[PDB]
Amino acid sequence: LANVVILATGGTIAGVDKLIAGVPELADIANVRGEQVMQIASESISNDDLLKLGKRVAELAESKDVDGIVITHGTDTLEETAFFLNLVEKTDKPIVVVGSMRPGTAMSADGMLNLYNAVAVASDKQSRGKGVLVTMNDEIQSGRDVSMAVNIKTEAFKSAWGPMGMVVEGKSYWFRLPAKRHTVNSEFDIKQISSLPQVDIAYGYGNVTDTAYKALAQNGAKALIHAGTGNGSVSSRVVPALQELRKNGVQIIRSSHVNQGGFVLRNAEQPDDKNDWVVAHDLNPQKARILAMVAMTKTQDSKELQRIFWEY
Amino acid sequence: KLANVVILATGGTIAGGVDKLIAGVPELADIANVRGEQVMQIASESISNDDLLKLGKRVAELAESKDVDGIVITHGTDTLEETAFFLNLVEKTDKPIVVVGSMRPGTAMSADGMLNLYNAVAVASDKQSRGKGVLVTMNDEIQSGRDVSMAVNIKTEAFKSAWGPMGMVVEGKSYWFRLPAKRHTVNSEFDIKQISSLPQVDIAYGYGNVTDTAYKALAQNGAKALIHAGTGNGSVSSRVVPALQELRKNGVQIIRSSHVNQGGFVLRNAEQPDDKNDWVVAHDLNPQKARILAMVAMTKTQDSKELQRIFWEY
Amino acid sequence: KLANVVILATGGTIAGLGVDKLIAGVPELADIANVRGEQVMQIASESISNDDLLKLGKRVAELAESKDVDGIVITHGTDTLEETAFFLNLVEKTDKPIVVVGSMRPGTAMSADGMLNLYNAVAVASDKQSRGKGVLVTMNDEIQSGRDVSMAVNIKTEAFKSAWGPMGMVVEGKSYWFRLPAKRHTVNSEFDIKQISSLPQVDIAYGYGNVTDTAYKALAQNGAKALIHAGTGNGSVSSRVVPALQELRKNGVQIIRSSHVNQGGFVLRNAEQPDDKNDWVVAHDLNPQKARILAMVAMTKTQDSKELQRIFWEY
Amino acid sequence: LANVVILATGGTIAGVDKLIAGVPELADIANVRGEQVMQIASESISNDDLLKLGKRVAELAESKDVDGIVITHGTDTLEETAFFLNLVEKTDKPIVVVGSMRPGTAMSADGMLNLYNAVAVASDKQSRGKGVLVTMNDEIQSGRDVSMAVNIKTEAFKSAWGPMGMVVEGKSYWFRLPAKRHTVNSEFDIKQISSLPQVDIAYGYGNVTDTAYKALAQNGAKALIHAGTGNGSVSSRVVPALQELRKNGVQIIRSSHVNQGGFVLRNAEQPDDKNDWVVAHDLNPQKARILAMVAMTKTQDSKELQRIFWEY
Ligand SMILES: N[C@H](CCC(=O)O)C(=O)O
Ligand SMILES: N[C@H](CCC(=O)O)C(=O)O
Ligand SMILES: N[C@H](CCC(=O)O)C(=O)O
Ligand SMILES: N[C@H](CCC(=O)O)C(=O)O
Repeated sequence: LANVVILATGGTIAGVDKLIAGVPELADIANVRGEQVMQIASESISNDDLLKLGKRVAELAESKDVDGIVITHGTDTLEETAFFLNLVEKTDKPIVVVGSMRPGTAMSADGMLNLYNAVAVASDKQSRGKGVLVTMNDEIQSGRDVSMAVNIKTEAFKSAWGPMGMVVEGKSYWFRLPAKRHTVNSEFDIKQISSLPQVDIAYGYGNVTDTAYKALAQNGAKALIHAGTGNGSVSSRVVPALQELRKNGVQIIRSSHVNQGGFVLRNAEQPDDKNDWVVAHDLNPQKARILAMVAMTKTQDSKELQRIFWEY
Repeated sequence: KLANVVILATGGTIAGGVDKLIAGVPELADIANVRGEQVMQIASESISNDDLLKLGKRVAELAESKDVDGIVITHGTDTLEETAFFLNLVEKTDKPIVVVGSMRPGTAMSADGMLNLYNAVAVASDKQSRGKGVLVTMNDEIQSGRDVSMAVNIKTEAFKSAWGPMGMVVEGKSYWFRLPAKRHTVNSEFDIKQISSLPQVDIAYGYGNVTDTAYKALAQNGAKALIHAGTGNGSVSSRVVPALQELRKNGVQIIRSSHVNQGGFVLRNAEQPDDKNDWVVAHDLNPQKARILAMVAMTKTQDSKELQRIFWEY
Repeated sequence: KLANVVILATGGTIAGLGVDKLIAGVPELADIANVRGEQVMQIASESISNDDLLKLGKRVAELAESKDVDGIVITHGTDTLEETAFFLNLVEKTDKPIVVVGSMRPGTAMSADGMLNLYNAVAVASDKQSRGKGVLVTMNDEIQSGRDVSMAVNIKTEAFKSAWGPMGMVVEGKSYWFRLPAKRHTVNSEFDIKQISSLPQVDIAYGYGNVTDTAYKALAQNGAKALIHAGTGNGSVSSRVVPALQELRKNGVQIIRSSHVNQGGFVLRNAEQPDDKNDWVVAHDLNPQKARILAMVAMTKTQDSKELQRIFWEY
Repeated sequence: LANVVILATGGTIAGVDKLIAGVPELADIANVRGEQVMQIASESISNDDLLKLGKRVAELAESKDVDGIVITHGTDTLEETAFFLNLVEKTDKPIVVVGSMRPGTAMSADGMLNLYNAVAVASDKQSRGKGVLVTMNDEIQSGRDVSMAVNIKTEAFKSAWGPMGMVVEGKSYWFRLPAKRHTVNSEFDIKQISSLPQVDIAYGYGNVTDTAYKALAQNGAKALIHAGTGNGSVSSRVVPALQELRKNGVQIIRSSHVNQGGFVLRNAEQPDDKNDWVVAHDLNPQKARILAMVAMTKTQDSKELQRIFWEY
């Protein structure tokens, strides 16, 4: 039986010793122990909190008493945390992040079976080397590109590229493998990362002005994620500010709020080569912010950052 | 005999000269009597509130003409969904209004704009379109202009609703499967005739480690309402809540939307105490649609309870 | 003052148990309705008969005619829930709410879906916004039309989908509507369970590579009055099958072209087959099992293929 | 430039030299020649057509001067041909199957760009080793589990497990890899198959009887795909007939007409171990028919068939 550690951080899914005893079936599939890393509403997570989790995961992944890791998380920023760990945890021990749409007290609460599934997946040989996984709604989803896409409903977490597998009666069924760099094959490592650069997001829409972009740069943004309309499109009213910001050294990364499929193509809506800007590829704005913040611990070259947005 | 449809051109990839747009689809003559006006020529990502008003006012003039049976607007994809929702709210006409764009220019291999334009004119000329509110006719679908959104990049199936298409248009014929449930057009309390300016409304994104910086800056630079594009069920970071309380007391409306746009909606009092803070939830409306509804609504009211009702009815 | 809701139990994984145990399992039902139960049958829905549908339809009609009933819930196996819901949508001439509900997991399983699905079914059945909307299905916090919801995803609780989207959602017992039905149903239907004592025999044959006329001929030989063709693509028919279907039509068997292309679009008349020349019918957007229900009900009234096609275009 | 061969089989997309003439941009990206292998409406395809195509593909894959192959195909059984090839073609040269939803004479016809993208993917080194691919609507879809899911519209082809990539301006962007056995790692080879076993499909629905199942076996079926309700469920009126056919040597494979996601679970709805039946896992009835025909060229052991249905 695999040794699995549950790291509790908070969220609608939640005292971690109670949490575990509340699912006695876990003892059947793994030797489980729990730790409370933090106790937060995930919409209120800070970069300090994400680093603390990254570090504690890394200490446990190096432990020989540890075969797999489950992180219980609020839904709101689950996808951010999952992508972060996918970039910085250089381990091929399974890492699973899991949450719930309903509290354990509610009628037909989803957390119990989610937590069982997460433990089952974290204890499975098939999970090794696959990168960070999310196990809600009987699905095995990639930590890279899974997002909270539907509110209220238990099927909240979706990817444009589909689920990789399913978990049913504690067994894993795989249909797809990841194509993007992660974990063991990442050039980033939480062991060398003690801090993260400031990165912020501004939204594009009808009649948008340069105000948010300038303010976020004035208050410390080292990169801005542009959550554009369409294919990362930028208002003629905002282009001149982004050019001035890039000249002051702020990276300009074009994402979009067009999140169900496709990607943002370099040089299509804007002259990225000429302006020395970066396209976020298929990554939504929150995900683009996590990859930018991790990438900028290593490089400030816009051409290297574009390679990173195309490989991870 | 044939319906009189006017095509109002605003720009976009579908035109990437209204007379050549129309010459480029000879078959339009089989299905309608068509004429074109260039209202403007823009990239829709650059659209302004003055452009919306100008368009809205032109549409209303044509809707009031006995020589106009239906109206097609050709438009860039990027903010098409915003224009369509705006018109659905302010045009008090049962006459069809159809908004249409394309994902490829007319010169591209397998360009989508010719059939999209034929289908928009067919829908604008069809009796079944009357009273339905504003429609968008891309990818053979009849989508509601209220809740269709550009949800897929690059592909021709770019426009999707959480509540499904209402119908399809094939070989110029409309096939209906659903009807609108929300207030629109003829049953709207809003009227472009009585709107001479729109209040400034801005949007700020919610994410891990977000600060109150954009919220304050946008308010300092004139926003009368802020659309919070929150994580999850419109959730607000405990770091930002005090700023949004101070802004609401300063008179700025706080509307909780989300970046969780494929289905569900934001529930009042669930993630934040809205009643206690005098905030509004945007229900199912994504941030850019919540901005349009806030802007139109605040031409008539600043009562947060009336705003909430309006977000539950439109 | 609470609404009177009756639960008609028929079996399924939601009861994996008497109706009295289903009601006892959700003690919060007492807060939103005066609930009563009746065990109509205890079956696996994959095993349902036409006699079971008729029986359930007549129980629904008597309860809908009762001044002491405000709404009706049917608990049902998932497998043919979509078939029961569409059948009731065609033959029940009541504006009273009729809700069909099931579960993917039994009540003793971890994170079982049944309790909340049954709470929400009763909530919707009790709500005045549900009146006049036709038969509803309330799973996964959704209000789905009984006309065109189908079991589309195995295992997961989001099993039930419509090509035309959910019509609303049910959250904390409250109903939130975003679309209305367009097609004819219930109070504006030309069909009535009160005038139906038997259902014509209707069967389904599948289209695929190398398919032959075998299944079509055997089903007609063993009494089918109509064959639903589950075609490839736009209800396409193999050149190896067309001759047999011409002969079956010539001999009185209606030929209805549906498809196994079930996530969107519909089957277009005269596009893949000359339906006018052949006197055949297209099933529009209806999947094969739904088309069989509509065909069955329609042929209680007409054997005229142009009336059948009008029906497939209006319901 | 890669040498790509286009094999025309018919369909709405379409003689092959006018097909190629129709897309003059093709010469820019590969050296293309056509052959007309057949001219059929794909709804009327036979087992002999599949074998003739599969053999012609295998000869071209062996040739030194062929870098990749495109098949132009009617949409109706495109998903059956694509899967068949994925199972029997032992090459890691790209094979791409492509059709169109509208004829080339129609307003906004999809066939020109679909044919361009197919040739582009067929000429890309990224396509080697990936299995058979389908390239419509700008997507790279797996031949294994892509299915005609939407009528009329150009987004007709979908997979429960999502697109593996996209093709844009002739360039391939990958996000997922296949997990199931295909082409070079398949235990099947078209070189050894002279004719396929007869396999038929019967539909499950309310008030279904054993008639179709009986008539198909009486007329030569060696396996029956049951297109069940739900999780491959079987009516109590049908089970006895299927026990009797299994006893007389006919394989019984439980598929479903629940085709948007999930799969059919062994022993859940029916006692497959006791009955010596097989479940089709996630494969839809027409795909499970292809796999049953191929598997049965090799084995008649139901435990080996179940293994095959779990690995392919
Ligand atoms: N406050 C939200 C609760 C959402 C959830 O976990 O369902 C969080 O921790 O993200
Ligand atoms: N610049 C974009 C082009 C997008 C399009 O129309 O496809 C616009 O006008 O919205
Ligand atoms: N035997 C199946 C059980 C499936 C379920 O209800 O989830 C039926 O009754 O339809
Ligand atoms: N009869 C169909 C035509 C449909 C199409 O290819 O779009 C075929 O050859 O499969």
